[PDB]
Amino acid sequence: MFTLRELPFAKDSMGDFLSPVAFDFHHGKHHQTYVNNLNNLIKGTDFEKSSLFAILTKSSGGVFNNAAQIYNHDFYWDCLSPKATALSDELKGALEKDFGSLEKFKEDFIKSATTLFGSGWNWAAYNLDTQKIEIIQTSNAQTPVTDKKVPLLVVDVWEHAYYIDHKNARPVYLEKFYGHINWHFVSQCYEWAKKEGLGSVDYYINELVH
Amino acid sequence: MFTLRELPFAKDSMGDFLSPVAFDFHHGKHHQTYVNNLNNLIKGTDFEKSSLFAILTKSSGGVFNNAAQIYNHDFYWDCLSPKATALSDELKGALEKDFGSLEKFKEDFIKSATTLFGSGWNWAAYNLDTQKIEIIQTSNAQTPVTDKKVPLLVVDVWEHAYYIDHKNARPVYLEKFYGHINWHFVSQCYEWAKKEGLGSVDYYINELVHKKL
Ligand SMILES: [Fe+3]
Ligand SMILES: [Fe+3]
Repeated sequence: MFTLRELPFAKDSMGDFLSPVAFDFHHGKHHQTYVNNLNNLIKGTDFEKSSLFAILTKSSGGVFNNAAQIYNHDFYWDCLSPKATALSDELKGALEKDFGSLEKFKEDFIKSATTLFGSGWNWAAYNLDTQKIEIIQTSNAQTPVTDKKVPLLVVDVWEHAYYIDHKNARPVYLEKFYGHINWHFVSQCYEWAKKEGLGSVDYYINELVH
Repeated sequence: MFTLRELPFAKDSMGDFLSPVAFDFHHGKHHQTYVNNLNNLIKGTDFEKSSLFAILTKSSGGVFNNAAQIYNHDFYWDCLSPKATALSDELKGALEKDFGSLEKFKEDFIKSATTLFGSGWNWAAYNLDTQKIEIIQTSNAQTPVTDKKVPLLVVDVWEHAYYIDHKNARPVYLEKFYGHINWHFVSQCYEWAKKEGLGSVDYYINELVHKKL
């Protein structure tokens, strides 16, 4: 049984992007609800004492939906920062190699998050076999982790993530999101994806959050 | 070449269920956008001069997403009424038969609409082979029509359909929706589903909603 993580920044620290109320609802209610739903669903089952990483990579159905949503949001929050941070030279190099330039990566990342139809998530994930960074869009609760890929960056595109401050204007929301990307954290994720592979995710969930 | 349908009621007629602003965005922007997207996507293609029913039942990809979303919303708007209207004796009989009672149908319909995960629609559709009314949930833009079934009632559960007035409280939104069901329209759909089958859908789209001028 898990507990909702603390937001890694103050609710009023990103006024050009999300408002305190947006956070109250997204984190305080939606995220909270996924935590409570998982706890209630695993009670008396094979996962009642399993780690989130365990449940995430092994479960399915509702248990998965909730487990994954808890992970996706936790990851999403860490991808955000009040103030801009710099990219590690390795991440920068990797992005320019796999995308041509940082500007092209942005363009590709945003366009992909713009066209994702219905509820979902838009990721930048490290492929272990290809050793390349891919821009992947997943629907509803899915996450690249179940495809053996390591999340480096993600933006929530479920409408509840931006309707309060932006209504239907997802593009504006995306542009504001990009400006607040916690490159420092994206850099960490990359470095460890290369060193521990999918194991870095395990560590993240268990040693960095839950 | 399509144009956004007129809302079948006043934007301020839906009490605490849907507010005028909610309508400005849902109909005025989301629905409007699917119309504009489809028009732009078919320009210069095989579907350029096709009817919505045609495109809806034959296309796929983005063309389908937009085509279906146009239909789904059109249908959704007609399922709403400033005040709940009456059920035809046939529809009532049919619902009691396939669900036990109206109250049980409500219970089942609402529960199915409540658990549908992610974006989607919650329908009550007539099965032509079984001649039974089924409660079906579809994801994103899908609609029973592609499974040869006739929509009788639907509720939009994409979050944009209720976030403005209800935020995350889909259940409250669903309970309010139910109180505004245009049974008169649901009855029409049923009668014609039995008489013209999937053809009633064709007529609905081409003849009474998107009649070119
Ligand atoms: Fe979310
Ligand atoms: Fe809608």
